Amino acid sequence: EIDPFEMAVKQLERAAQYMDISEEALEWLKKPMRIVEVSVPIEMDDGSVKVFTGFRVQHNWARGPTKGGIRWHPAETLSTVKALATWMTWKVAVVDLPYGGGKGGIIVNPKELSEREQERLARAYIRAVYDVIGPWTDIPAPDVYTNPKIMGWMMDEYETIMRRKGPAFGVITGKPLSIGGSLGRGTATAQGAIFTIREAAKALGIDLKGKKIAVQGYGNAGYYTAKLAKEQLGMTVVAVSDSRGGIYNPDGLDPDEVLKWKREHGSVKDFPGATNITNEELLELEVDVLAPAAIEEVITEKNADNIKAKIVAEVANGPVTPEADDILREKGILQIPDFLCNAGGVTVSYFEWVQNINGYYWTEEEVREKLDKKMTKAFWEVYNTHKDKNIHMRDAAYVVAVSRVYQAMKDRGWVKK
Amino acid sequence: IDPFEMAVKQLERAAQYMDISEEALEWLKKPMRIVEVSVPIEMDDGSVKVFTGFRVQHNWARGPTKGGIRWHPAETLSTVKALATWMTWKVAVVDLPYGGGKGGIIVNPKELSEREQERLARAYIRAVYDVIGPWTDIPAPDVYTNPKIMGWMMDEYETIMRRKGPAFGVITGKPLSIGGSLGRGTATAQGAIFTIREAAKALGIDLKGKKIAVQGYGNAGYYTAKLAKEQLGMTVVAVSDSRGGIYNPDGLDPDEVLKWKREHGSVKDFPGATNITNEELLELEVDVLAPAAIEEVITEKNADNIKAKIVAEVANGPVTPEADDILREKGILQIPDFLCNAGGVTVSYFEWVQNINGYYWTEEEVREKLDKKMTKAFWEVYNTHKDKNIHMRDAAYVVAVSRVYQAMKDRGWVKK
Amino acid sequence: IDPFEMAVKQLERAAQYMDISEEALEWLKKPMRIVEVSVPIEMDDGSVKVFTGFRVQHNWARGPTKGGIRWHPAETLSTVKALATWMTWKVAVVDLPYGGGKGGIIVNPKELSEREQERLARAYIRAVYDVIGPWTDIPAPDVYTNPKIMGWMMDEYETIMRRKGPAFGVITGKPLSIGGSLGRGTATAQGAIFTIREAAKALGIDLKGKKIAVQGYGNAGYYTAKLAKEQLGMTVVAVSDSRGGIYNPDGLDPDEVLKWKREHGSVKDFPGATNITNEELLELEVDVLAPAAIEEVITEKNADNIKAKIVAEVANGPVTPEADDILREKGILQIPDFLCNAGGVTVSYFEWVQNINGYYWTEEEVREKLDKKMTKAFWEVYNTHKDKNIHMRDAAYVVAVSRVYQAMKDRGWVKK
Amino acid sequence: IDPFEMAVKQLERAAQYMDISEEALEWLKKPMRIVEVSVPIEMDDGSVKVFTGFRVQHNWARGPTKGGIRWHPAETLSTVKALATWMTWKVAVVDLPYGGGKGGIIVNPKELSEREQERLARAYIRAVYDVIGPWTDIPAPDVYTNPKIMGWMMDEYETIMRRKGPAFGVITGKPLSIGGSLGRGTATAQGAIFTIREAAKALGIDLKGKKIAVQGYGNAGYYTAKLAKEQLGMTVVAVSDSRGGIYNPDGLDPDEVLKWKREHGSVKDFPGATNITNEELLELEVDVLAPAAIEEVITEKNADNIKAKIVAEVANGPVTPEADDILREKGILQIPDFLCNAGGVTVSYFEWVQNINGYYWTEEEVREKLDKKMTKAFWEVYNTHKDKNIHMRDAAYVVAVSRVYQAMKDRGWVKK
Repeated sequence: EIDPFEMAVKQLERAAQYMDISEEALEWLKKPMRIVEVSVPIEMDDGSVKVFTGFRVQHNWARGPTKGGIRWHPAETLSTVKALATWMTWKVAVVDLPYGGGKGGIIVNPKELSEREQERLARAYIRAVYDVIGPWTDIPAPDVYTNPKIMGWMMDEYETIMRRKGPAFGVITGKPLSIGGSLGRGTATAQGAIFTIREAAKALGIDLKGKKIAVQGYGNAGYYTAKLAKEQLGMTVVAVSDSRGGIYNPDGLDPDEVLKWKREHGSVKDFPGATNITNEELLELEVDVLAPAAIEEVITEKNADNIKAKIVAEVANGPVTPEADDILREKGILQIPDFLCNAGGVTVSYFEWVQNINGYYWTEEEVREKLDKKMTKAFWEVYNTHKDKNIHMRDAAYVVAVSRVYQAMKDRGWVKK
Repeated sequence: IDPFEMAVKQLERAAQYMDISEEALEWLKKPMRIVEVSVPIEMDDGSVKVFTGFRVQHNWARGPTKGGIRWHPAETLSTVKALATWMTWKVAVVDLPYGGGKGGIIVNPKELSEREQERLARAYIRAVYDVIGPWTDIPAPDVYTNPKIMGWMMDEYETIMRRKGPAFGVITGKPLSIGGSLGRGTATAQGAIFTIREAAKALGIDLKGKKIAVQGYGNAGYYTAKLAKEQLGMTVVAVSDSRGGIYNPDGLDPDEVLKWKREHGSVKDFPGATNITNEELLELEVDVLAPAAIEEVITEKNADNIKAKIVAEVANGPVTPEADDILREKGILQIPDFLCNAGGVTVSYFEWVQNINGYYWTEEEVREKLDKKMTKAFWEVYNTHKDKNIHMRDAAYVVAVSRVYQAMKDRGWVKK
Repeated sequence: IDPFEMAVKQLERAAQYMDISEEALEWLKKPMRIVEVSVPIEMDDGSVKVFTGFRVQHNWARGPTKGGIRWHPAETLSTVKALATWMTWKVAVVDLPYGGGKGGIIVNPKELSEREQERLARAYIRAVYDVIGPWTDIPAPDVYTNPKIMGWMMDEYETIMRRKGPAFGVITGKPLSIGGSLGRGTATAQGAIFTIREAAKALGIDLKGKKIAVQGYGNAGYYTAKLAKEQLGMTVVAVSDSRGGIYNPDGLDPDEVLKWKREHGSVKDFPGATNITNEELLELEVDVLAPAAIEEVITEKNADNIKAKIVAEVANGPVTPEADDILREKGILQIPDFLCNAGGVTVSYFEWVQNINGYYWTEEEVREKLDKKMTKAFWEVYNTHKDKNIHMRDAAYVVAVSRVYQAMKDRGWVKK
Repeated sequence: IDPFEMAVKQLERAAQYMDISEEALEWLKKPMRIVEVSVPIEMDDGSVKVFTGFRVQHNWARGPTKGGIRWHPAETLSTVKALATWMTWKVAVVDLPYGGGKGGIIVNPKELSEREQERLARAYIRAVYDVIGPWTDIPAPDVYTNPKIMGWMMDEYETIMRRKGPAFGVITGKPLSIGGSLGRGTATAQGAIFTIREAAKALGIDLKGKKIAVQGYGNAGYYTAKLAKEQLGMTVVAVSDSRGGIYNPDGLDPDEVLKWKREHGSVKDFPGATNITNEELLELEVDVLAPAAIEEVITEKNADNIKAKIVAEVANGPVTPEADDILREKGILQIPDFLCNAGGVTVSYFEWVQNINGYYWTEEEVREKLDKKMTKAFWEVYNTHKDKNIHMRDAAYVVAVSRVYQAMKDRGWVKK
């Protein structure tokens, strides 16, 4: 229907308040430029042919090829896919990638599918959307219930149809390392987040080394943000959590042994010295850095006045709500907005694509140097925009992103003004 | 949505009269590719506006998808989808090596300048270029689009395609100077005259000196009367415009009637003719009745008063389903609309063949081919109706859906 | 490699009957392109198996190469090459704008499920895509491949090609739904009947009422018998198959004995006949003998016993070269195999023409055209044998090799 | 055939030192694509002559296939196939995003004029055009082909390609004026030197002032001696031609020796040197012995008489498998040929990278990148041999085949 999309358009309209943008250009940006819906037929293991529904949305490619993941999910809608493609346009523009925004999806429950039917689905998706994707057109990537395994299957099929005529590795990212993958992909989101957390404390004078962090969540993001916040920033991880509960212990938790416990015990609860707490105890925890590395709107109106960290680093997307926002800005709390804070992920995927189309692969250290600079410069631009335009960090991020996209459209002559 | 859900329902009905696997049904219910795109133009009043454009390609099992583009303020994706699905049956009933497609732009085009119209034509092609082509998807005129717009569209395609292929063949309905076909104007009527002749044959009637009534005196109606008289030797005893009808049991001459309508604004008072009503024309005792006008004009209410031996549905939809049941039980032979008026989609196929071949046919050549095509389509629908004991309408669908399904099975798309 | 070597040797004999430079001759002895590919499939049991496929394009001076794909466990690159070389002569004797190609996979298709067979067919097209296509190299069915597999292959090609061109025309022998041709299943037999009729004409023989015997009773034998009876007015006095022959001086009904064959496994012990042996069948006093089973059935041992006025070689290689001399001494007109049974490849050409022209022919259209290709091909070869005063078989090769060699010179491939 | 059978068996041996599924083993036993083409040229005679060319692409899982073209009168498809197969483990051991390819023409180039050689280089490209290209299959020089021939080939490609893409990147070993790379000429030696330096590091040997002998004195032997001295600061106590060796416990100067060899044809009687035999050179008590001439120079017969701490296999195939066991049991560290001489293919890579990126590197940049790749490659094969406790040759296959096999699984080519 829409409303994920309604929502995306709304936050674009809101940001048009903090910058001069023509109506022409605003209207153009509210429409995804190409939306494709295709039948994705596979033959089940039992011999029956099922047709699934797939989408690929290319929101805007003024700045270059569109970029974005493919989600396999039974509750997938075109409204979601469009909303997310719109957000991708801003996300890649906030870290100055020469990309537009794109996204895809199949309405499927993948855990009903065997490996073999999953490869069929991955290959049938590519055979269906082939004419609108490509290394210089639209470059997919993993997402919800897709992973490098499926990326490899999709790449191979693309290379088969293309007849090995071009950099087919660069048709898609998140690939296995054996076939065009990139080092640094797993750490990407956390690592970028950590750079922004660093440049934030820098801007704030906060010395950071030894100071406290709490990380709400323990997926890949949460675990690694905790790890690097520690072993890279000198912080004391005094709290983390998982879906079923969190733990505190202000002497210093160890993210690995906490992870062993988590996998050992299903949860970080009960941990060695871990004064078990609630998530909101974690959110209302007095730290230097709080990283809600889990779930949307967890700091809303009904808790925001009790958020204690000097810096809120949104590794998770959408943790802080607009009302939550205003409180925190006026509290004096510096949020690193999600799509700037976790852009390290889309940045390392740009790097993957660059290694592919150039036929030359970087090192673990080269990728991080490069990620460091992107994240650093991106944060600075948003930070100085929010200072100079005296607006909230989030709106600054949108003004940075939408200005790039707007400018590109103008320079092509897409909009005259 | 409603129009699309309607098209889906009509397939599920047709599936009641034939054996089709569930997996093939589920496939035919889903359009295989839908494309929605921004279509930006610069308006004359200086603004840049981005209209929403669609191209739907329902199924290409039999060949490239074929179908018109609508410029219309009420365009929904659901209408474009329904029309693509229906177009798959239309091209299959008359055995064209095509699947079904359709497009439209959501715009009120009524007051767009020629300049804005060309820009919109061109911007549409530039948006959908990657999914169309002489061997992929071949558009055509529809609501608010015409040959003029087809020419601008072709030209833009050729310019992007770099003249590397048969670009004329990317779209039909083109002006004659640039790859258009002869026989396009009279195609609907001429095709109908062939099925009327074949229906008569099926019924054992010789139409020479038999009586025909035609409801409607636009292009379709006028040429149906004119050709029935001319080719089939029939006596045009009634025709009618939107206002009313005229009658003369010794025959109206369709040209004179057209002349009269030109001068007087209506067929009314035509010298020697009895003024009758539309609904009276419908009930005349004639060998052929050709509703060439509005839809649902033969219904549950008047269907039992029809006296025609053959009812040629030249207009789309002129007979409702209750009326179907009645006319059948009365032994009245209906030529269902998408069979009867298929000469249109047939002659648009002919155009493509001419383009793709770089060689153009005469009037006589187009007519002879249209004859063959229409004649075999009638017999196929007729024999299916007899052999299966089903209404002519349901037989037309079983013939269409059977073709597409056979093609799907023969490609390995569905195993079953 | 004896199969290819045998092919080369035959080209070398034909050079003895015409003026052809060493240049050209050395060119024609080599296949211009030979592709050998890994064709992997995931078996039903999840295991992946790599099969070996070949595609061979012998010579494309005259146009794209044409030829079928054998799925057979003793396929060798040498046979494929031999067959490709021979295809070039076959497409040329009957004057197609083609050259010759052939392909094959080393697989026993009888051990693969339909799902595994579709995977194989698709893996083959995925493997050879870059060297085949509608104006490059056009495959077709052969040993253990059929229209079902052609449809699968055409489909995988269309998919990789992104429907940019006439993907129907990449391969012939397709199901009718997706571009196949009428006239296909009886093409070989029908082609032979035309050359039989022209041979009779050359001999001054009126075939109505005259006797024909046919060795072999598969599709070609069956339809050779049936069409000679019905079209030529002949009396079918004997037919046979692997298990034996049957004789009736008064005539056999081809459908009755086909029903008996289907019922009992062989034409043998048909109640409406006496049994005779295959050799006895070969020696009957008939106007036409049509060997339509296996190769080398007429040899040095029995060639003197043949009494047939015309030997129509429906099968490939039924007569040995010793037999050629003998029968030609005896005054027996042979219709050499690759001439006699060329109606198949002629009709496959017709199918490709319909595909690339997006326009399909009627049964009777495919027939008249076949009729003329075959007739014309026959008088060409017959008048060569007459003028150059040589064996029909050598006149056939001269005609073929001359065409291919003229095209090579006209391109400047060879300078003489 | 045999060369190929040898390669298959070397792979079958590899498999026993790692985990590799039978379906993956069988896949890897087979060249995925094999092209055999006619390659015609007009002689300066004016006569047209058709040569036989091959191009084999064994496996492209890791990326485009890389490998050279051989002009040689005893060229066999089995040979091109064996070398293509070997090419795949080479580009893998050194972690290039490539797979293995190889090509060949059966010709005596020595009998070909320069004009005719160009014609042949151009015809080869005209014939294999569809299966090669910057992202498909990138050739290189080999036996009797050189940068001069690459430039002709690249040019013909660029002409057929219509300059649509980075045509420089279709073929490596190019002249510097049209996309060639610096570092090319000394790439194999320079790479041998890095591996030698690292082998030393591994053994705790400082090579400064240690003795090296080098068998063979083409480019590879020459530059190995020259750099071992200049870079590694070794004493070159002996080098050797085909004629024989020369020795001097005090040192030979590689440049002097080459001058001398240039002025005389041979190294024999180099001032101050004692003439020794090649077998005497091999048995020299040195720190590094580099067989940079012919294959199977170290065998069962003489392997026990080898006194080098390091056998750097600069040539391909110098030590036999029996010899491998003897040397290893003796504590001698071999640097297996396809790891040790991989600097050539490593710089052909850097060339292709510069070509597709339209940006060229310096001598210094080429050399440091190579240093890094050859070093990193060495330690991997080294630590494999140590950790699996296997011969360095088998470790190099384990490293290489594991890479090619991991890419196949991640594409889903082989399921296990």
